Amino acid sequence: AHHHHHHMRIGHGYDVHRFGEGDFITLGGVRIPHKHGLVAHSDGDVLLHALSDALLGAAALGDIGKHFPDTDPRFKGADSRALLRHVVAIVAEKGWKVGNVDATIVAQAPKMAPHIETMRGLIAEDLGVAVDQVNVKATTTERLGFTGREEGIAVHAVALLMAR
Amino acid sequence: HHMRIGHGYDVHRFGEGDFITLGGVRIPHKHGLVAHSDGDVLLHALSDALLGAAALGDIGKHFPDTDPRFKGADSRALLRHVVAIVAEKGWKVGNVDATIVAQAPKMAPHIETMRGLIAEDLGVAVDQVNVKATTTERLGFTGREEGIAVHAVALLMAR
Amino acid sequence: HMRIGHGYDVHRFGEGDFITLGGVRIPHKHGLVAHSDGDVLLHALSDALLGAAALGDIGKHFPDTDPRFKGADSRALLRHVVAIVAEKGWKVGNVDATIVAQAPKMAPHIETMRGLIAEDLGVAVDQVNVKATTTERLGFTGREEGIAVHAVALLMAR
Ligand SMILES: Nc1ccn([C@@H]2O[C@H](COP(=O)(O)O)[C@@H](O)[C@H]2O)c(=O)n1
Ligand SMILES: Nc1ccn([C@@H]2O[C@H](COP(=O)(O)O)[C@@H](O)[C@H]2O)c(=O)n1
Ligand SMILES: Nc1ccn([C@@H]2O[C@H](COP(=O)(O)O)[C@@H](O)[C@H]2O)c(=O)n1
Ligand SMILES: [Mg+2]
Ligand SMILES: [Mg+2]
Ligand SMILES: [Mg+2]
Repeated sequence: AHHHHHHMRIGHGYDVHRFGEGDFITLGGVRIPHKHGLVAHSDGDVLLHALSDALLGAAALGDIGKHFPDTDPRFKGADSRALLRHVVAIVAEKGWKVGNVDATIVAQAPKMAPHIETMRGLIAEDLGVAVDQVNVKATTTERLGFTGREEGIAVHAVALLMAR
Repeated sequence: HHMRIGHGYDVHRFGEGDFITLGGVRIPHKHGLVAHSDGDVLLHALSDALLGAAALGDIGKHFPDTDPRFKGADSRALLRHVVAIVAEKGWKVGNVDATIVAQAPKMAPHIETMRGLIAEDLGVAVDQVNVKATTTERLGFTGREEGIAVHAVALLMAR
Repeated sequence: HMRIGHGYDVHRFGEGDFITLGGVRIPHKHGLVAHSDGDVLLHALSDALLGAAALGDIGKHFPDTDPRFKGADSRALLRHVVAIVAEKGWKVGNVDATIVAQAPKMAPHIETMRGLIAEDLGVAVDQVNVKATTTERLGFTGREEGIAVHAVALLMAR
């Protein structure tokens, strides 16, 4: 008796990748044509990485690197949707499911708007939730800072977890 | 008892003008803020935190800068609309917390005024609203006084 | 009932041979410039707690104009924040923080930070998350001009 119930947890992820050569970027599982790619060991999906770290952070499980180190061949080159699904499983094992997530793509270019709803659908599938539990938005910094100078893209993500 | 989290981040550049508007307060200043609306970075970030928590997108979806009807819009009115459509979806405000990231002007004399206006627009008590301000120690675009940034977070509760 | 808060703090590097983060002394080619001991991480956590509780920010409670707090241990400042948040009726549910720094390497120090933070917050270690990341040499953190921290907190009614 007298156990904890209906507990909730907050997490926040902030990720950055710099532009490099390529013909597209990948955000939220969606390939977006662009004259640069993002520099990364795999697909450079800044949005899914930030969401992953928000989930792990809420669960006090560290960050992606703690669970998928580069020394581990299993996850070498892994698709970031597959990584996110593995994060969801780890967090579930610890007793937590997703209540909702909200994320902000900080990018001067390309435009994110036409891709947002597709991202929401894929993220919701990977998180095991309804689309109404997932929000993605975007903003520029009005040509200020490293995102404004088109040097890279940043994402802020927050997550609220609920006890399973 | 269900709840939702949201986060908003907004930036506006300085431009010509004699005041800025933050949290509904007009602060005399050497520059204004450039924006389609009145440029209230703080109310924009709060609006996006609320829309984000309710999975309703962002303020640019609801009040596009391609629509001249929203030119110079009072961001308090935009925020009140956000509160209304969040309520329609079944949520009210639990609490909000925001950080103004600005090298200048000093926000301190205006914080409590901002809290009262924000609480009124959100339909909550002043104790459910926190506003704070910080500098970046003259680093980065806010430190060079190129613009102002705001981070806001919101927790929604079931109506 | 629960409450959300967020803190963001930045300090610039200055001449020195260590920094203090999460209560831990980390050797470095520079120090951090600050009125206090410069612990960006504890400052951001303090502001997330105060923000959630609608108690303002840490400068309201420990003004930089007061010489008595010059060089102050940011853990002691945090312990006071925890006490006044409790007096208002709130305790910590969990916190999550991100150190944004190109250097020094934070990884060897994180578990030590979590232990000190959890003690100061009056919670278990499994209620405290700290992670570190770079901006891939972009921006003022990428140019090694300073360190930033983002922290979020969820408070629970006492
Ligand atoms: N890279 C970006 C940046 C912003 N946007 C969208 O543009 C609108 C206005 O953004 P700004 O306020 O940054 O101009 C928002 O609705 C935002 O989601 C976008 O679709 N792609
Ligand atoms: N633009 C700003 C920036 C900070 N401040 C206040 O100054 C104090 C210290 O902030 P800094 O250490 O960032 O200078 C804080 O309490 C903050 O509320 C302000 O009143 N206006
Ligand atoms: N200042 C820093 C930045 C990152 N890190 C470590 O580097 C890992 C990967 O971070 P980046 O992707 O930012 O390089 C983190 O999970 C953390 O263990 C660190 O230990 N100190
Ligand atoms: Mg990444
Ligand atoms: Mg705006
Ligand atoms: Mg500080």
